[PDB]
Amino acid sequence: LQGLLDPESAHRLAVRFTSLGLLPRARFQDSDMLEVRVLGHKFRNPVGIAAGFDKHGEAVDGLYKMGFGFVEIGSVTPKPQEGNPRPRVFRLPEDQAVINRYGFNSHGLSVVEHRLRARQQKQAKLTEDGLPLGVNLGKNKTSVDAAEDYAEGVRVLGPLADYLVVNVSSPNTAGLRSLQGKAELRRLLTKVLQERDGLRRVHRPAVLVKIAPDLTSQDKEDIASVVKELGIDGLIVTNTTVSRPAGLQGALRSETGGLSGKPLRDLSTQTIREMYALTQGRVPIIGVGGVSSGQDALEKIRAGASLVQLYTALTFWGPPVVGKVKRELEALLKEQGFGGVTDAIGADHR
Ligand SMILES: Cc1cc2nc3c(=O)[nH]c(=O)nc-3n(C[C@H](O)[C@H](O)[C@H](O)COP(=O)(O)O)c2cc1C
Ligand SMILES: CCOC(=O)c1sc(Nc2ccc(C)c(Cl)c2)nc1-c1ccccc1
Ligand SMILES: O=C(O)c1cc(=O)[nH]c(=O)[nH]1
Repeated sequence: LQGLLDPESAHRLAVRFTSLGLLPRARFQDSDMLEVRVLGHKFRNPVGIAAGFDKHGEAVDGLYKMGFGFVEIGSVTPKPQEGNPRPRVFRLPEDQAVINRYGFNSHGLSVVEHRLRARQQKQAKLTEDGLPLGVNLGKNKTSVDAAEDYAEGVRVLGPLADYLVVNVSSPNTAGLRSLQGKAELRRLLTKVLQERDGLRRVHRPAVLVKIAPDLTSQDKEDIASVVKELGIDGLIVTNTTVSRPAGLQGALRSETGGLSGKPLRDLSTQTIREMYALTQGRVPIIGVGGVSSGQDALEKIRAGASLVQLYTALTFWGPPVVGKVKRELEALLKEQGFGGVTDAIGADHR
C-alpha cells in the first residue's frame, strides 16, 4: 500500500502475502492464442514476472497462481550480501515510475539452491505444463573475478533452472555494466557457456544475457556480434535506465539508481527493435520495461520480443494488471489479424 508503507516495506509485504498464497487465484484462463514455444520450452502465456520482485525464490508458486506464464527469480549472488543502505527504492507516482538502488541484496546461492530443491519436482511438473522458471545471476560487490561469480551461479542454480540469465546490466554495482563491452563480454560468456555445457542434459538450461537500455549503437552491435558468435540462447531487453528522460515530475526523480516503469517503456521497445534486427530475428528476446497493458506488451512483441515481463506496473496497479495485460493482449491480437502471439513476434520488421 503506497499510503501507509514505504516502498521497500510494501515490497516485503507483497512477497510475503504472495508466498503465503493469500491472494485469490486468477480467474482469467489462458487461451491457446497466448501459447509460445521458445528456449526449448512451452510457455502457456508470454507474460512473466521480471527479476527483482522475488530476488530469493520465496514466492515462485504464488506468482504462477497470480497468472504469470513464467517466473524469473534473482538476481542471486554467490555469497549472501545485504546491498545498499536504506532507503534504496523510491516511488514516482506522477510518472508511474520507480527508482531503485538495492545493489544485489541476496540470500546467496546456497540458500536459494536449498529453497528451489525443496520444490524441484513440483517445478518440473509446472515446466512440463508450460510454466517455466528462470534464474537471474548476479555478482558479489567485493568479488575479484566477475566471470567466476557467474560460473559458480551456473553450477549451483543452472541445474534447477529452465533458463539462466547473466545479468550484466544492473546500474547499482560498480563496474558491472562494463561487462557488456565486447572483449569482456566474450570472455565472460565463453566461460559461462562452458560451465553450462558441462551439466547433465536434463539439467541443462538455456542461457540469456540481460542488457541495459543505455547502450551506445556500438555496444549493441558488439553484443549482437558476440551473441551470434557464441550461440547465446537469448536476450533480456532491458534492465532499468540510469538516464532521466525530460518530463519526469516526481519529487524523487534525482535519486541515484535505476529508473523503471512507464518512462522506460519506449526506450526499452526501441532496444528490442534494434537487437531483433542486429540478430536477424534468430535470437529470442524477452521484452521488459514499462509494460502495464496489452498494447504495451504487443508493441514489444511486434518489435521482436517472443516473451515479455513486467515489474513496476505491479507497484501501482497490483495483481489485477496481470489478467488485464493478458486479456488486452488477446483482444488486440484478434483485432490486428494475428492467429496468436507467435505470428506477431517481429511483425513490425515485416
Ligand atoms: C525494485 C527493482 C529491483 C530490481 N532488481 C533486479 C535484479 O535484481 N536483477 C535484474 O536483472 N533486474 C532487476 N530489476 C529490473 C527489472 O527486472 C526490469 O528489468 C525493469 O524494472 C524494467 O521493467 P519494469 O518497467 O516493468 O519494472 C529490478 C527492478 C526493480 C524496480
Ligand atoms: C501500492 C501497492 O504497494 C506497493 O507499493 C507494491 S505492491 C506490489 N505487488 C503486490 C503483490 C501482492 C499484493 C497483494 C499487492 Cl497489493 C501488491 N509490489 C510493490 C512494490 C515492489 C517493489 C518496490 C516497491 C513496491
Ligand atoms: O539489485 C539491484 O539494485 C538491481 C539489479 C538490477 O539488475 N536492476 C536494478 O534495477 N536494480
